[PDB]
Amino acid sequence: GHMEDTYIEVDLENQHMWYYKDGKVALETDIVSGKPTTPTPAGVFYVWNKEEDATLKGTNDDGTPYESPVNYWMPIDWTGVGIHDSDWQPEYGGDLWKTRGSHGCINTPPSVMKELFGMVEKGTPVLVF
Ligand SMILES: *C(=O)[C@@H]([C@@H]1NC(C(=O)O)=C(S[C@@H]2CN[C@H](C(=O)Nc3cccc(C(=O)O)c3)C2)[C@@H]1C)[C@@H](C)O
Repeated sequence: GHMEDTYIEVDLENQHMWYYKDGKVALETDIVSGKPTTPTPAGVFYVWNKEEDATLKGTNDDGTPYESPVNYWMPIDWTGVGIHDSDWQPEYGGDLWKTRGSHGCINTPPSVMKELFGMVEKGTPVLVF
């Protein structure tokens, strides 16, 4: 269980992302989670911050630091993951995460994770599964 019924939610299996307001969604979007080599965990993560013109930095699973200046970012925790809008990725659908192999988190459409930033609040829960 997480909070009142509001949260970001994803389904990697089904490569689809959501926002949830009212236990129902605010967002419905198609995504791509992280690559098979370094899979996404799915379960319960947390947007304790929603972002605008964020930058997805860090280090690759290889030890190769990176950046991805994102329009909208939810730096979620304890899992490494992070849901975000992805203007750089033109695909979302059936399993891209394996073929396109994008890092470890969920690559959400630029149009939706904005909405998100607009509905989710610092403290909203994040899910992928
Ligand atoms: C979505 O993919 C999201 C982030 N991508 C990555 C990623 O690893 O590329 C993660 S996991 C996160 C990345 N930064 C940490 C990490 O792996 N550090 C690391 C890894 C290997 C070696 C070193 C080192 O030598 O210091 C460090 C964990 C995350 C889902 C957004 C932000 O792009």
